[PDB]
Amino acid sequence: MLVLVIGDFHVPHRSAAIPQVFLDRLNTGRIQTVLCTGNLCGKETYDILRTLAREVHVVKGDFDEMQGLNETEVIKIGNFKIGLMHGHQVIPWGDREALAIYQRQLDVDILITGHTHKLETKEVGGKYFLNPGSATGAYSPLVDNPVPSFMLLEINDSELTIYEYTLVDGSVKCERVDFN
Ligand SMILES: [Zn+2]
Ligand SMILES: [Zn+2]
Repeated sequence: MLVLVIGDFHVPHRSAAIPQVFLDRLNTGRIQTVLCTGNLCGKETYDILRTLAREVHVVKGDFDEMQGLNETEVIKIGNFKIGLMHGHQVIPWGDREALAIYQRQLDVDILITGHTHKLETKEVGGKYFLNPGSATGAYSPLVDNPVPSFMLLEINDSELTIYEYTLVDGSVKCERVDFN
C-alpha cells in the first residue's frame, strides 16, 4: 500500500512550474491513493494526481481557492490511522507541542503537516510527523532557498516505509526509512 504525500507548491501570485522527474517516475509508480496537504496551483494540478492515483485526498490551506473541500480529514490505510491537514491553522506553525496536542486530539498515529516547506519527519511516542516540503520549492517566509520535495510511504499493515525524494541541485535523492 504505497501512497504519495506532496503539496504546498504555491503561494499568492508567484511563479512556479511542475517537475516531470517526479511525474515521470511517479506516473508509472502504481499508486493506489494520494495524500495532499493542499495549496494547489489550481484545477491544473489537482487532476495531475488523478493520473497518479484513482483516489486523491485533498484539504484546504492558506491560499486554496477551490470548493467542495474539507480543511481536515482522517484516513485508515492498513492498520494505520493518519490525520491530514495543511497546518495553516496550527499556531504557532511547526511548534513541536502544537502538533502533539493536535495528534492526541485527532487520535491518529501519523499527522501530515504543510506550510513549513520542509521535509521534517520526526517520530516521538511511536507517533510519526511527515511534512512533504514544498513540492516545487515554493517561496515562503520560512524558506528562501527551498528544494522541491515529496515523500512516498508504503504501509504493509503495521510496517511502514518512507521514501524522502528531493531534487537537489539537479540530482534526485532518496532517503528511505524503515518503520514497523
Ligand atoms: Zn505552502
Ligand atoms: Zn502554504
